[PDB]
Amino acid sequence: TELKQADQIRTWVQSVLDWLHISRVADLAVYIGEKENADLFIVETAALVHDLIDVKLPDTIRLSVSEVYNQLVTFGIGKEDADRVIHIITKMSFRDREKLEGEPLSIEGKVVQDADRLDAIGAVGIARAFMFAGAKGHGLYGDDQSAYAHFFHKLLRLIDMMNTDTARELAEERHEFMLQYIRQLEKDIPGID
Amino acid sequence: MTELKQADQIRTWVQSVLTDWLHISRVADLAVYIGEKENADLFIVETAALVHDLIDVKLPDTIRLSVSEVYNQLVTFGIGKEDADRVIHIITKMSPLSIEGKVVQDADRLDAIGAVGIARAFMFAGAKGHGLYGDDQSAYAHFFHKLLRLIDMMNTDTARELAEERHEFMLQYIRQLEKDIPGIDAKT
Ligand code: NI
Ligand code: NI
Repeated sequence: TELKQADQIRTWVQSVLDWLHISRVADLAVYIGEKENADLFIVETAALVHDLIDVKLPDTIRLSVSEVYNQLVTFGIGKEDADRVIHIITKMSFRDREKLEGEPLSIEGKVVQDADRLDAIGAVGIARAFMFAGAKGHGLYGDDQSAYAHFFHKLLRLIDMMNTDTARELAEERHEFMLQYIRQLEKDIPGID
Repeated sequence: MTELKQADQIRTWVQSVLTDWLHISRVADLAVYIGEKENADLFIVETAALVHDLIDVKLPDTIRLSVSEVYNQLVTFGIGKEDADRVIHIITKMSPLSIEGKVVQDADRLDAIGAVGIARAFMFAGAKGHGLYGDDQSAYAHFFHKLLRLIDMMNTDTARELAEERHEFMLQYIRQLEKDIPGIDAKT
């Protein structure tokens, strides 16, 4: 029954969307949730739908909290599960959540937040940061909105904001690679700093 | 030196026209470096390096210049007609090739590989609505179709030696992505 529901939710979210990012985060959250003894169905479902309500979305695609909730109930998902998924997605998406350092999140929420931050670092994070700059018309370097300045202002600090022990061990290799990339960039572009 | 003043004059004009500049500035410095090693005419190398994008179809119509427009400005700035002709001949061929043009092309290709080349490919993908991976238009495909071939297309020995270390770092980056995104190669 749970393999059917997860498939229904995966289809529904794919048709709406970006998908590649969310699919990747869903898979990484289930891996961490396994090592962290989290409820795995909760972890996967919330990872698949947490972006659906995000404010950084146009009004044409952005669903409300009630709309997502009712869709889960219509898919057949139980009351305890629905509520817990809603708790995760609301606690991740209020303004300046970062002030509370993922402390109000349950173990399931923590795991979903960690996968999200892991997707923003290493080789994949480097890629996403530069795509974003290209999409928003920002520069490579030499500027406070540039992708280069985003490394020092945000991306290199993320390793110290992980919630779970497994996420912290997974971050070490990714963070190390960013430094090697920055190093290579600094000799590819003499005077970048 | 008259060469120094003339080059400064060109730099200020190009930077003024493009309001990207940062890319063209790197490529000019790298071209001068390669040219010095290869015994090419450095003034021609630097000047061709600075103006060749101005006529490239990439640039928007609100900024892009014709060949004669580039020619007229060079002559107005005091560059001789013999030098102006050589530069024009280089930048039209690029858009076979002389020693000076081979050096400039090599510098262009080098800015497309290594760390800076990884950055530039992903920026372009975001700009045109392309994905990270998944189809023939994505940044990942662009590595395998184009950017990893560039080291076989270097004209000079100097550039080739410089390409070695950049190409290898790029291969380490692909390796890192394959590790962090299991199944990246077959993903739709
Ligand atoms: Ni996200
Ligand atoms: Ni160029």
